[PDB]
Amino acid sequence: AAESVRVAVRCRPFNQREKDLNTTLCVGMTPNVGQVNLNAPDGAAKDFTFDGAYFMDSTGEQIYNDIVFPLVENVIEGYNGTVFAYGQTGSGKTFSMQGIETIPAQRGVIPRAFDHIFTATATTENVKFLVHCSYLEIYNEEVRDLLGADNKQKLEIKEQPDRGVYVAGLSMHVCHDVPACKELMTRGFNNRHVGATLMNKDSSRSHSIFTVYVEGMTETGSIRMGKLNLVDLAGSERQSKTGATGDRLKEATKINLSLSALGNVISALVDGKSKHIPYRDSKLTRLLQDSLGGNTKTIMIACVSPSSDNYDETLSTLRYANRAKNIKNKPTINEDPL
Ligand SMILES: Nc1ncnc2c1ncn2[C@@H]1O[C@H](COP(=O)(O)OP(=O)(O)NP(=O)(O)O)[C@@H](O)[C@H]1O
Ligand SMILES: [Mg+2]
Repeated sequence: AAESVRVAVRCRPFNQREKDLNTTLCVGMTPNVGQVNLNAPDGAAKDFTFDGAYFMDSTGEQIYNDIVFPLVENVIEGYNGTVFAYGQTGSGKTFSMQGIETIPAQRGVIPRAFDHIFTATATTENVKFLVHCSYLEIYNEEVRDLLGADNKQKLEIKEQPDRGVYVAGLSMHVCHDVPACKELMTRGFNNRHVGATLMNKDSSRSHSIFTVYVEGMTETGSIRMGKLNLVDLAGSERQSKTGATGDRLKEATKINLSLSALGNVISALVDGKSKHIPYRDSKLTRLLQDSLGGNTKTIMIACVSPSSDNYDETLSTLRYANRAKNIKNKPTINEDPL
C-alpha cells in the first residue's frame, strides 16, 4: 500500500544577526512526541506534529540515527530513497546535509550515508555491490553537473517509465570506498554556486542533488538497483533582510520562483482535488517528481530559525512541512532478474 513522506523539523541555535537585533525565542518543542509550536508576539501558539522534532541542542548523529538510518537501509535493499533539506536561507539546510567533519556528533547526513553504505557492503559476502555517485546543481533554471568537465554546460532532463526522470549526460563516478565518495563531495562543493548575503555569508545559490547508486548482484542471479538522492535546496529569502544586489539578487528571484513551484507541487499533491500536479514549473520539481508522489521512500528535513524576527518565514516552512507529511508515495524494490 502507499506510504506517507516522513517529515522532521530542526531548529538551530540563534545566529549573530538575531542576537544583535535582540530577538526572542519563538520556537518551542516536545521532541518525544514530535511536537513543534510557533509563538506569535502576542503569545498565541500554532501547534504542529511531525515524525521528528529536533531543538537547538540536536545533533546530526541523533537525526541520522533516528530518521535517516532506516531509509538508507531501504536503499541497500533496492529501494529509491530521498532526503531533502528545506527552509529559509541560513536555517541550517547545508549544515544538516554536510555538517562538520571534525566533530563526530556534528557530521552531516551525506558523510554518514557514505559510512553506512560501505559498512553494509563490507559486511555482506553473498551480494556483490557496485557504488556510483553523481552530483548536480540547479542554478538559475539550468541543471549543471558539479563533477563534470563543463560545469557551465546546461544538461537536459529525460523521462522513461523504467528510470523515472533523469539527467541526460550527467557524469557517473565509481566509488570503491568512503574516501572516493568524500573526494567527489569536496570537488562538487568547490564548484557549487555560493554567495554572501546578510542572512548567510555562505549561502547556497543553487539547489544541489548528490545521488548514490547502489547496485547489488545477488547469488540468486538478480540485480538490485537502489538509489539515494541527498538534496540540499537553496532557501527562501527577502531583499529587505539579505541586502542582495546585482547577480546575487537575480539568483534570489530564480531561487524564490523554484521554491514557490515546490510549494505548489506539495499543495496540489495533498489538496484532494488536483488531478494534475505542476512538476514542470521548475527543473527542481521535475527532478524531485519521483520523490514527491512516486516510487521513492522520502524524508523532508525542514530547518527553522529560533528567532522572533523570522516568525513569518518559519511559519511558511512549518505549513509546507505539515502539508508534505500527507504526500503519498508508492515505493517498491527495484530488482532486475537475469
Ligand atoms: N544546528 C546548527 N548548529 C550550529 N551551527 C549551525 C547550525 N545550523 C546551521 N549552522 C551554521 O549557521 C550558518 C548558516 O547555516 P547553513 O546551513 O549554511 O544555512 P542554509 O539553510 O543552507 N542557508 P541557504 O544556503 O542560504 O539557503 C553556517 O555557518 C552553519 O554552519
Ligand atoms: Mg545552504
